[PDB]
Amino acid sequence: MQATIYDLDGNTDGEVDLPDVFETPVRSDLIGKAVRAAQANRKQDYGSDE
RNA sequence: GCUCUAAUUGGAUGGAAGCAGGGGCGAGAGCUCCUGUGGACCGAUUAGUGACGAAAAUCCUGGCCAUAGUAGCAGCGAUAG
Ligand SMILES: [Mg+2]
Ligand SMILES: [Mg+2]
Ligand SMILES: [Mg+2]
Ligand SMILES: [Mg+2]
Ligand SMILES: [Mg+2]
Ligand SMILES: [Mg+2]
Repeated sequence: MQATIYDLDGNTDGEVDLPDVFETPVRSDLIGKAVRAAQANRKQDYGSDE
C-alpha cells in the first residue's frame, strides 16, 4: 500500500510505499507475550532477611 | 475472594475506604444496594504478580467474661492494746 507523507503545516506533500511488514498478520498473543517478558525483565529481586 | 504491577476505562468532600444495622441477587465461594457513622481515598475489565483465604495444631500474641466480692490479709512462745 501507499502512505501519505505530511509536511510541518499538515498538508499532504507526496507519498511513499507502506513497507511490507505493515502487512504482518496481527498476533495479539505473541505481542502480549513479548510485553509480559519485557515487563518481567525489569522487576527487581527481593526477599526477607534470611 | 485477597495484594501489588501493567494496559483499557470509571467513581469520590454534592462524601472514598472501613465499621454498625438493614434491603436485593447467586446452589455457593461471594456480589450488590439503603440508612447511620466515617472524613480521604476507591474500583471494573483484561493480562500478570504472590509473604493470597483458618474453628482446630496442650498452636502464637493481645484483649476479655465466668470463677468472685470468693481464697488470703488468723495459725509461728512476740495473741496488744
Ligand atoms: Mg538457609
Ligand atoms: Mg478494559
Ligand atoms: Mg481444619
Ligand atoms: Mg491467652
Ligand atoms: Mg466458690
Ligand atoms: Mg497478751
